[PDB]
Amino acid sequence: PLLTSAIIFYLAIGAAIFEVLEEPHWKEAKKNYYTQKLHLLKEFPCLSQEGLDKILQVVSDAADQGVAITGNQTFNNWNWPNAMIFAATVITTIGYGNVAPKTPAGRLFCVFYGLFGVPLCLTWISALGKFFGGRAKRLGQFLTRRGVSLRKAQITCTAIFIVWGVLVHLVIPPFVFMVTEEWNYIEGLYYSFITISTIGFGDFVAGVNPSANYHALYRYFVELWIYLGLAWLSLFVNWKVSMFVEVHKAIKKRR
Amino acid sequence: PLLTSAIIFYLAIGAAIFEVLEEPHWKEAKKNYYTQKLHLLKEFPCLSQEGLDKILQVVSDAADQGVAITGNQTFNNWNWPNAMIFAATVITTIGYGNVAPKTPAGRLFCVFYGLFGVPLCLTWISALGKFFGGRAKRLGQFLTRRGVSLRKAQITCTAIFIVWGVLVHLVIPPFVFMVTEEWNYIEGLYYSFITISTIGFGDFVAGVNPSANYHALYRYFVELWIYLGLAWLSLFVNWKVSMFVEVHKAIKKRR
Ligand SMILES: [K+]
Ligand SMILES: [K+]
Ligand SMILES: [K+]
Ligand SMILES: [K+]
Ligand SMILES: [K+]
Repeated sequence: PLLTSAIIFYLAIGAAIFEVLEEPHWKEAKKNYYTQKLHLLKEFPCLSQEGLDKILQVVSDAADQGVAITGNQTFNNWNWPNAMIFAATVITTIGYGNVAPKTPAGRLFCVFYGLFGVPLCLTWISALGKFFGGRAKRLGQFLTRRGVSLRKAQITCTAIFIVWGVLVHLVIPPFVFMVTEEWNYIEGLYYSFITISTIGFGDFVAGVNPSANYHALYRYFVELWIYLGLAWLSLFVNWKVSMFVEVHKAIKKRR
Repeated sequence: PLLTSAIIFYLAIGAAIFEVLEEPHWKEAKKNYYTQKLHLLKEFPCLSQEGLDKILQVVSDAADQGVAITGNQTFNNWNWPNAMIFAATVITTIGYGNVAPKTPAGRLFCVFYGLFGVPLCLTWISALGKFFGGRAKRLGQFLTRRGVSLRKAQITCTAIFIVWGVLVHLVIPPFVFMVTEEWNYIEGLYYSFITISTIGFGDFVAGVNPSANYHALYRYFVELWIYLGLAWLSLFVNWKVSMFVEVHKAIKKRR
């Protein structure tokens, strides 16, 4: 009852701030959509309203079948490269949703695929995490022996690790995405945080743009960066779990 | 090491089976799209190709800003009811993506909102899990004392727990969704699993349809069911960690 009574208000205030940060933009977007609707109607008096509804229905009929509304459909295709990373988005609980199964045969295969892969992959990432943590800790302790160990040395190593993670996964990438994707900084940072926390809305996906000249290995570099980010996330979350025991001990000292 | 090769083979075979399962349907979908695309121009020779491209462009502008392509647009609105459940999907790492921020001011608020809420919510769910597990094991041990305790009573109680979870979260819900949402069974089961594992593609959301006569509490009942499912998931994953620690020794019994 101590947590729910705070998270209820957390959701309330989140909604209260989102409703004012976003609603003006949504209203102006709807108004512009309807204005351009009527102005396309007046541009083609030859085209009737009840035909515009048919065109809209056709466009929405296959925008949820997989084919993109505009341009070519090479990046949302179902061939080997796209599928090998759709599998990854499935088994890392990210689930962007730009490509998803649309057949009763596949929709049922994806269930067992997730049920058998997600628990496996969440261990592989933890294994990578513990291995890299062992390497970092042995290097740090060797260099601390070459120096002097300190009661605050663990503070130094932990802070170095945390700042390494923050730099590599929230402050450096947005510039790479400014360069190769032509997003501004806020978009790149927002997308990086969304992807790292396995939220994955699916409005910003890296390496999928018909109007782009990506290098042949850009997508796989993105995927590898995502995997390393998830591994560091596992390491830091276990470290913070243990440091929470530490601080719940140290609090009684203050009493 | 040992896990990475298995993961790579898993990704390869998953990509193969997905490509063979989905590619025919995807190809026929886009072929039908292009067929009706030309059929529209056939219906309106008065309409031109470039007019069609401008219409498609205007429509593709909508799906980005958030305004829906067709029909009534109340369920994707940004008022209080939608905003509360959007904050929920943000702080449970589900992230459907049917509604998302589109302003640089909000896109940056969502980052700090997630960073401060997701670690909080992942504890509240663990708290609910541990509390319900305490209550359930308490009742089970009381009723086992009233009867007789057994060396395999853990098997009984744990299997009862697991079947309770599976039933209430993957086998019963699809019928409720058959009734109130008019999906078939495979869609409902797929959606239930993909929501329980915090994947959340965002093609099936329960409670958003302009052509619906939902009851005023349907959406919040769905959200509460989702939260209880996540709590049971926490309980079961902790149980799995414990039983796996157990079997890592129990294997030597077979040796
Ligand atoms: K997730
Ligand atoms: K997710
Ligand atoms: K999504
Ligand atoms: K998602
Ligand atoms: K989506």
